[PDB]
Amino acid sequence: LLSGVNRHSTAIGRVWLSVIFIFRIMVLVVAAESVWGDEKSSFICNTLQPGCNSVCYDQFFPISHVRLWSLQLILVSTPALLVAMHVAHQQHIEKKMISGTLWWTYVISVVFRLLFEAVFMYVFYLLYPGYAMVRLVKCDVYPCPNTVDCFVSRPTEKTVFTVFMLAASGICIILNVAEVVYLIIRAC
Amino acid sequence: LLSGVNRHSTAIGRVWLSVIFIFRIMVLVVAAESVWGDEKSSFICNTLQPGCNSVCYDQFFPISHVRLWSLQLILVSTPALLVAMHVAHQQHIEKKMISGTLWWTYVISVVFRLLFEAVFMYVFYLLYPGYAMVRLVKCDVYPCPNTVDCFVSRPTEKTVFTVFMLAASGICIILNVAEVVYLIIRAC
Amino acid sequence: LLSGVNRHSTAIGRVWLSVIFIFRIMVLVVAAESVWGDEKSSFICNTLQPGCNSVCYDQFFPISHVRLWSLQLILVSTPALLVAMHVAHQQHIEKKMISGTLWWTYVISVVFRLLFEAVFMYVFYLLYPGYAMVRLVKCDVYPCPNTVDCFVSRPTEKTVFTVFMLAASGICIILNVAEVVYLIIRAC
Amino acid sequence: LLSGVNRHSTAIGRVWLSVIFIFRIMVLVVAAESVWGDEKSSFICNTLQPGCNSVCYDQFFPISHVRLWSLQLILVSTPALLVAMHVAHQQHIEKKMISGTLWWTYVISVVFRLLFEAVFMYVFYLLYPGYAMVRLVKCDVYPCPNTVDCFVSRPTEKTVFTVFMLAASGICIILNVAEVVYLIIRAC
Amino acid sequence: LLSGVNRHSTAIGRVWLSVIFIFRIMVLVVAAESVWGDEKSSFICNTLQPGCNSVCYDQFFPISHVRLWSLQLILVSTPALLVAMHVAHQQHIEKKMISGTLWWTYVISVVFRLLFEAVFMYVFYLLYPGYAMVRLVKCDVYPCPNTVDCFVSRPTEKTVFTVFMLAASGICIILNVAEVVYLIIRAC
Amino acid sequence: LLSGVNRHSTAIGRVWLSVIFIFRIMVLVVAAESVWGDEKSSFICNTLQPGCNSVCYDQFFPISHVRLWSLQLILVSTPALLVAMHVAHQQHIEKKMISGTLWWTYVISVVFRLLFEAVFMYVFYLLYPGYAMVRLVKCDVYPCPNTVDCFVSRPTEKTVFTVFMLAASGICIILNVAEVVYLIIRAC
Repeated sequence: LLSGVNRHSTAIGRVWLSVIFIFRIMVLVVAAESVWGDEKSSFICNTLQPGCNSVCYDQFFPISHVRLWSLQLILVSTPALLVAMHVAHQQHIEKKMISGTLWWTYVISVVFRLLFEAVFMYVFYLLYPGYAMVRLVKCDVYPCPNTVDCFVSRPTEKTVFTVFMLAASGICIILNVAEVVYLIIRAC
Repeated sequence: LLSGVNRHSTAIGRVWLSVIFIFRIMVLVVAAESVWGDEKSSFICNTLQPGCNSVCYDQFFPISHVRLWSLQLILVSTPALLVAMHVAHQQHIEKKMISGTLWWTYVISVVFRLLFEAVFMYVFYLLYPGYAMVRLVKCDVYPCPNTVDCFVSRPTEKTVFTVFMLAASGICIILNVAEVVYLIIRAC
Repeated sequence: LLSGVNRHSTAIGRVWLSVIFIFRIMVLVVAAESVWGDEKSSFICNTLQPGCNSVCYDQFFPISHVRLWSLQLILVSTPALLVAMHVAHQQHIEKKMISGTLWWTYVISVVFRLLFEAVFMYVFYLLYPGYAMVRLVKCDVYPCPNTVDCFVSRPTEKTVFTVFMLAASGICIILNVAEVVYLIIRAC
Repeated sequence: LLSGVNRHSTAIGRVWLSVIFIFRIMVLVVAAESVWGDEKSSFICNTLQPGCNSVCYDQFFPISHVRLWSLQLILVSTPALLVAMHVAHQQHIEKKMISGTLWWTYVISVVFRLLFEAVFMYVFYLLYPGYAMVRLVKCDVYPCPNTVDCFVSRPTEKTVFTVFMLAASGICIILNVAEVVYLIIRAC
Repeated sequence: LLSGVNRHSTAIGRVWLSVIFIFRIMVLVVAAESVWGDEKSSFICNTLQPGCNSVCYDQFFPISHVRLWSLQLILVSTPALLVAMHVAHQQHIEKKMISGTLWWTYVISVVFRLLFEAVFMYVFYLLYPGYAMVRLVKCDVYPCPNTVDCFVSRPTEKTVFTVFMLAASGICIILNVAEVVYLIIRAC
Repeated sequence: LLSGVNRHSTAIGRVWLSVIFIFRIMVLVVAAESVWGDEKSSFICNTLQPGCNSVCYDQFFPISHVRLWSLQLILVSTPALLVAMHVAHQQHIEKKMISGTLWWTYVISVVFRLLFEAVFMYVFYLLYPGYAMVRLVKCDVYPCPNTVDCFVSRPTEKTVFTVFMLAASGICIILNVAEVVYLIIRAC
C-alpha cells in the first residue's frame, strides 16, 4: 500500500508518513481539475497572430504542476507497493513449501523514496524558480511577433497550492531522513 | 475516521460532531461543481481590454470558497485520522507482544482540530469580509484601464451556501470547546 | 440510514417513508444535471448591455430548485442519521459495560423531520410562487437599461419535476403526521 | 429489487421480467448522454431573433424522451422495492416475536406496475404521436416572428432508440398481463 | 454473467469467448468517448446555410458506430444472463423442495447469441459498406443548397477501431459455430 | 489478473512485472484526459479554409498516443487473463471430477506478451519517428490550399509522457526476455 509497512516500520514511518501521503493525495484530488482544469483554455495572449497562444503556453508551462505532482506521487508510491508485493510473494512461497533480507529491502525502499522526493523537488525548482506565479508573462517565440503579453489564469490559488505541496514534500523528506537515521541507530 | 472516536469520546464528540462533519461534506459535495463550477467562465467585465477578466478575477478571488472549505475539511480530518492510525498501530503492537497516553493524545487532537477550525474561520473572515457577495465589483489593476465594472456569477446562492458553511463551522467550534471542557472536568 | 428505523418504527415509517425518500433521491439524481445543467448558460436576455444576463439570472433565481431540494433532503436525512449514530453508541456502551429514552428520541426525530419538511416547503413557496415556470421574464435591475426580456430554459420540464418533488414532499409530510399520531395513540 | 420476487413469482416473472428490466436500464444508460446529451445545444433555428431557440425547443420537447423513460423506470421499480421492503419488515417482525396476505400484496404490486407501464406508454403516445422524429419543425410562438424553421439533432438515432424502448415496454406489459392471468388461474 | 457457463461449456466457450467479450468491452470503453465524443460538434460543412450541418450528419450517420456496438454487446449478453438467471432459479427451487433441459437451453442460448452476432454484423455492413471512413462527404439534402462538402472528424482512428471490433465479432461468430458443432458431436 | 501468476512465475515475473504494469496503468490514467483531452479542439491551423483543421489533424495524428497505449495495454493483459481463466477452469474441472501443460501454457503466454510489446513498440516507432513532438507542422492536403502551418497543443508534456511510456515498455520487454530465459534455463 501507500507508504507501506513491513513489521519493521517505526512510529514515524507507520503513522506520520501515511498521514502526509493521504493529505497530499486529497489535496491533489481536490485541486487537479478545479484549479488547473482551465489552465490552457483561459490562457490568452494580447495578439492577433493565430497559434501564438498554444506556443506561448507550451513555452511557459513545459509540464503542468498537477501532472508533475502526480508523477512524483506515483514514483514515490512505487517502492512501497513493490516491497508489499515482495512480502506477499515470500509469504506465498513459504506457505507453498529471511528477516535480515526484508530489513535491508525496507531500508533500500526508504532510501529510494527519499531519492525520488529529492529529485522531483529539484526538478520542480529548476523548471519553476520561486514559489509564486505572476499574472503577466512576456513571450517572444515563433510565430508570435517580437514580444507578446500573455496572461495566466488563477496565479494566486496555484501559488497557495504550490506552497502546500512543497511544504508537504519537505515534511516527507525530513521524515524519511529521520526514519533512515532511526533504523541505522537501532540496527547498530 | 472523520471526527474519530477513541473509547474516550463523549456523546457530544461521538454523535454530534460526526453528524456535523457529514453534513458539511454533503453540502460541499452538492455545491462544489453546481454553484462554483462556472465561477471563472461566467465572470465577465465591461471592457474591451484583452486579459482584463482573468486579472480581475484573480484580484477579487485569491482562492475560491469551495477550495478553501475543502482545505479546511482536510486539515480538520487529519488529526482524527492520525489518532486512529496510532490506535491501530498500538493495538497491532500489543497483539504482536497506556490509557493515559491515549487520553492525552485524544485531548491534543481535539485541541488541534479546534485550532484549525479557528484559524480557517479567521482566514475566511480576513479574505472575504462580510457574509454577502455583491453582483458588481470595481477593479483597477493592470492591464485594465482605470476602473472597470466586473460582474460576479450567482452571488445570492453563494451567499446562502457561505452562511450554511459558516454556521456549521461555528457549531463545530462550539462543540469542540464543550468537548475539551467536559474532558477536563471529568478528568479532575 | 435514510428515514432510519429504531425498532419502534411502524409500517408507515419503515416501509413507505423509505420508499418515498428513495424515490425523491432517484428523481433528484436523474434531474440534477440533465434539466438544470444549463440553467445559467442557456439563459439569455434580449439586450446588448454586458453583464445583464448574470444579474438578471441572479435576480430571478436566488437559489436553484435542484440545490434547494438537495439541502432539504440533507436536512431531512440528518435527524435519522443522528438517531442511528446514537443507537450505535448506546449499543457499544452497553457492550462495553433505556427503551423510553429511545422512544422519545425517535419521536423528537420524527417531529424535527416534519418541521424541516414544512419549513422547506414554505421557503419554496415564498421564493417561487406557483408551480409553473414562464418562458419570458421582464427584468429591470442595474446595469440593464429599463426593462429587458430574458428567456428561461426548459420551463415545462422544470415544471413537471417541480410538481413531482412537491407531491413527494407533501406525501412525506402526511406520512410523518400519521406516524406521530399513531405513536401517540399507541403510547396512550 | 427490480421486478422483485416474493417466492410466488413464476418463470415469466422471475426470469424474463428481470432480463427485460436490465435490458431497458442498460439501453437507457448507454443512450442517456450519448444521444440526448446535446439535444438543446445542437438545436438551432433559422432566425435572427434572440431567445427563439429556447422557446421553440420548449414548445416541441415539453419533456425529453430520456427523462420520461427514467421516470417510467423509477415508478415501475417503486412497487417491487416497496414489496421487498414489506417482506423484509415482516420477516424481522416474525424474528422479533400470512401467505395469503403476501400473495395478494404481490398481485396488487404486479397490477400497479402494469398500470404505470400503460399510463406512461399512453402519455408518450399523447406527447409524441408516431414513432419517428423529423429533421425540420415549423414553430410559430412568441417571440419568434411568424413561422421559423428549427432543426432537430440526431432524429434517426433517437427514432431507433424510441423503437427499442417502446418494444421493450410493450413486452413488459404483455408479460405483466400473462403473470396476472397465470396467478389468477393457479389460485382458482 | 457475460458469455456465461452452465457446467456444459467447453474450453472454447468458457476460456476464449469470455476473453473476447472482455476485450470488446474494454475496447468499447476506451473508444466510446475518446474517439466518438466529438463526432457531432467537430463535424462541419462548407456552407453558410443554417441547419445544414445537423441534417448532413444525420444523413451520413443514422446511428453511430459506438452505440451500434453497444446495442450489439447488450443483445449478445442478454441470453447468457437469462440462462444464468434460469439456472439460479432452478437451484433455488430444488433447494426449496433436469440435465437435458439445461443442455438444450444452453444450446439454444448459444444459437441465439450467434444469430444476434450475425444480424448485427449484417446491419453494420448494410449501413456502412466498407471498413474505411473518408474525410470528405458530398451531401445534397434539404435545406442544404445542391451539394455541399462536409468533413468527418478522425476517420483514420475510427477506421482502426472499426477493424478491431469487426475482427473481434468475426472471431466470436467462429467460436460460437465451433461450440455448437462440438456440442452436437459430443451429444451424438 | 494483470501480468498474472501461475505458481510458476519467478521473482522477476511476480514482483517487478506487476509493478511496472500498475505504473503504466496509473500514468495512462493520469495523462489520458489531462494532456490529450484537448488534442483536437486546441489544434488550430493558420488558414481561412473551412474543414482544413480536421483533415490536417487526421493527417498528422492517425491514432492518438493515449489510445495506442490503451490498446497495447489491453492486448498485453489479454494473455494473462486468458491463462488465469484457463487455470480456474482446470481447477473447477478437477473439483467436479497437468503441471507440464500449465508450464507450457505460461511460457507461451509470456512469449505472446513479449511479441505484443515488440509489435506495438515497432508500430509506435513507424507512425511517430523520434521521441519529440514539434510545435509547428506543415500540412499540404486537400482541401487546404498548398501548405498550411498547423500548431500542436502541449508538445513538451506529451514528449515527457511518451518518454515515460517508452521507457516502461522497454523495461517490460527486457523483463519478459529475462523471464523466458530463466524459465528455459530452470527447465533444462
